[PDB]
Amino acid sequence: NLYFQSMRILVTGGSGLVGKAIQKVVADGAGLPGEDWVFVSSKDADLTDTAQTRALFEKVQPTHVIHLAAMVGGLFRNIKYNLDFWRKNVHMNDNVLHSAFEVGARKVVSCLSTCIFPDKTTYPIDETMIHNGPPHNSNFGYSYAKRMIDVQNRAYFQQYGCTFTAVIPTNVFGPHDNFNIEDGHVLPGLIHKVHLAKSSGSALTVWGTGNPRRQFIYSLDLAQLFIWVLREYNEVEPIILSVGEEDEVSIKEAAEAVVEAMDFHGEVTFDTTKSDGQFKKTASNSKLRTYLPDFRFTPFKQAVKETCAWFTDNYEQAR
Amino acid sequence: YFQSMRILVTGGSGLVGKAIQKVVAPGEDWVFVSSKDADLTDTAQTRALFEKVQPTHVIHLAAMVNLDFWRKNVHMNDNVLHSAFEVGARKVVSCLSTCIFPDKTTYPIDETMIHNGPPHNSNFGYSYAKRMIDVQNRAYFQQYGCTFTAVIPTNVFGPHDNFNIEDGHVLPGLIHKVHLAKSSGSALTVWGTGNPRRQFIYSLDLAQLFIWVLREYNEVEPIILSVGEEDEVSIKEAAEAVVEAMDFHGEVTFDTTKSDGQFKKTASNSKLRTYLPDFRFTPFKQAVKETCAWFTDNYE
Ligand SMILES: NC(=O)c1ccc[n+]([C@@H]2O[C@H](COP(=O)([O-])OP(=O)(O)OC[C@H]3O[C@@H](n4cnc5c(N)ncnc54)[C@H](OP(=O)(O)O)[C@@H]3O)[C@@H](O)[C@H]2O)c1
Ligand SMILES: NC(=O)c1ccc[n+]([C@@H]2O[C@H](COP(=O)([O-])OP(=O)(O)OC[C@H]3O[C@@H](n4cnc5c(N)ncnc54)[C@H](OP(=O)(O)O)[C@@H]3O)[C@@H](O)[C@H]2O)c1
Ligand SMILES: Nc1nc2c(ncn2[C@@H]2O[C@H](COP(=O)(O)OP(=O)(O)O)[C@@H](O)[C@H]2O)c(=O)[nH]1
Ligand SMILES: Nc1nc2c(ncn2[C@@H]2O[C@H](COP(=O)(O)OP(=O)(O)O)[C@@H](O)[C@H]2O)c(=O)[nH]1
Repeated sequence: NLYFQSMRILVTGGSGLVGKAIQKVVADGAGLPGEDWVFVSSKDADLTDTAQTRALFEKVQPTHVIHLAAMVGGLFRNIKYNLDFWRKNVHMNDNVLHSAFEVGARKVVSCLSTCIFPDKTTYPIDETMIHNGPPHNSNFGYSYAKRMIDVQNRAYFQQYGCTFTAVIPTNVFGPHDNFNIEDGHVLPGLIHKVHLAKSSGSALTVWGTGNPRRQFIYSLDLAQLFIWVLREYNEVEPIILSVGEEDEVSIKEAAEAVVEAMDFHGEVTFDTTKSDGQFKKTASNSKLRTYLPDFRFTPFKQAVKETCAWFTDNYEQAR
Repeated sequence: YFQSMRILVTGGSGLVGKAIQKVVAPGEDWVFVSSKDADLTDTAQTRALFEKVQPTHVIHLAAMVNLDFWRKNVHMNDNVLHSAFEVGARKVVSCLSTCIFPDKTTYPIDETMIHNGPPHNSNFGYSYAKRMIDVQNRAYFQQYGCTFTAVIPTNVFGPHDNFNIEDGHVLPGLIHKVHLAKSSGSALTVWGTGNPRRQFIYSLDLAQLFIWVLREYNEVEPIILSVGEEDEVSIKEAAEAVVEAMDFHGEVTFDTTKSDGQFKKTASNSKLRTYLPDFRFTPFKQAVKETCAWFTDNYE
């Protein structure tokens, strides 16, 4: 008898929007034979605590790690607490990457954000420009915390030859998202706002001007890409997992898709008192398209309708 | 009639540490700690030192000088800045470096360019660890209105330096190398070509500036504590000052096999000169002679 060792994939923050997305895709036929997929949350172990993190990694001895856990929040949450967003995430990313390493994990794929890119820059922004200037002053604590993941990934590789990498998704949306009207992101935040407005018979209030351009990525698409990165992408440099620069949409265009999907025919107003954040974050998927040129993304408006459908179908259980 | 102060100096057993000790020597208690006092990488040991010595002001000089350099310094700077904050410290002045500046850049490098590109690949772990002090300083201020700042000195030299002929800097290494060469009757061997340019700052001058920053500089953005861009000296010029100070008339050779490192790090003291325009620095050659004098007077 001759027997080959199985792969143990530990997904940190597996209860989240991206976490639950990867769960669905792996079950829907992405998991290969032998592979054991372990999806954990805060209840499992508080990743800010070093002792709790080292215990989870010594118990579940992973060969592969997908680092999705983080102190996440939308523009109106992360701009209020830049010290907490910095400290907690640096603590978390340190604990996860080091515990993975000392438990002998072969690969670690962490999740970055398009807010890591510099404020004053040229467009489209590629993977080389991640450190070419400071990020936007609003959420710099969270931005620099995610930037330092790449610094760690390059540091582990130069000192130990570690295949620790990262991915840069755009604005993620989809089922099992945080639909809080204050803590959530733009798309989940509006999906709740239209739901309440359609129920109460009230008008829709979109925060900011409504002009900032954003690239949106469906959670189930990102999950498909995330699984591929873990199984084939062996570069230390991160990869931008995003839809084309030509497939960019405005906040007003996104708000219109949410109004269309939920069949809302009330008033739509823009609260210009609220911050608009960054006007453009336009990312280049040129590196992604050299690897997967025939990968087809879910159409924005169809994906929005499905996210709106899931939220109506599952509301009592939703966030 | 003067308000009480408790200035905690982390890493007071170093070159800059001992410099601040000398310059300080009204109603302000100066506490100089070492690695023996507390291990600043350990959170429990750091929180204990800050709860015992309850400081109103903190001068963060301690540091470890690629994964280890990054992790240890981030751990240290986190433990010190957080413990200071939760012990209600009014001001924290940390010590950055010129290695934080980007590799591919324009010269002179000002305080705005600290994040305008990646640092040199050689010591990036350390460079990024010191960069994130500024990120923390700005983060504590936006969330709590904390007056946590940092300073960027150039190449520091002076008494109580590390004069190791392998671990030390250019001037301490050249000071020990000339001492041994003058004693043994041997020739002097200077690493690299001898042409790389550096800005040198006397430890006692930096100490004088450090004390002023703590008492008057209330900006979150760091300040470059350096001599003028026109007062930049080459390593051959620096090696000549050491030779002239120790009265060495032997052979001086340059080991080209050894690395010359970064040719220029040219910093701009434009911000410092807007604050202290009449601050006079110790002349390089006089400061070199005094460092050489101290080393001969105190060798054991
Ligand atoms: N959503 C977007 O638009 C977007 C865009 C770009 C990048 N990202 C990246 O997406 C990742 C997070 O996924 P998400 O956006 O779907 O967020 P999410 O729904 O809020 O879920 C985040 C996950 O992190 C876990 N977590 C948070 N704090 C933790 C702690 N102290 N200890 C252990 N686990 C902890 C959560 O567990 P519990 O529920 O148990 O606390 C949860 O499973 C992050 O790496 C973020 O940078 C998101
Ligand atoms: N020297 C230069 O040319 C130069 C140039 C640019 C910037 N700087 C900056 O200046 C700062 C101070 O440098 P320096 O000249 O004073 O160097 P130094 O002589 O090597 O002093 C380092 C100090 O840090 C303390 N320390 C180190 N690790 C510690 C730990 N784990 N726990 C507690 N204390 C610890 C040491 O105490 P122990 O002795 O007890 O171990 C010592 O007092 C550094 O952060 C450096 O980046 C210096
Ligand atoms: N989070 C959130 N953003 C909104 C909302 N309404 C409009 N926006 C706009 O959406 C953007 C913030 O969304 P988010 O996913 O947090 O982030 P960004 O890409 O970091 O700006 C800003 O341009 C806001 O003006 C809302 O209800 N919630
Ligand atoms: N440390 C050290 N540097 C030397 C010596 N001789 C020449 N150098 C050169 O001095 C330059 C600056 O050295 P140093 O003070 O260590 O530091 P830097 O500013 O960190 O590069 C480099 O180009 C070295 O090659 C020596 O004996 N020790």
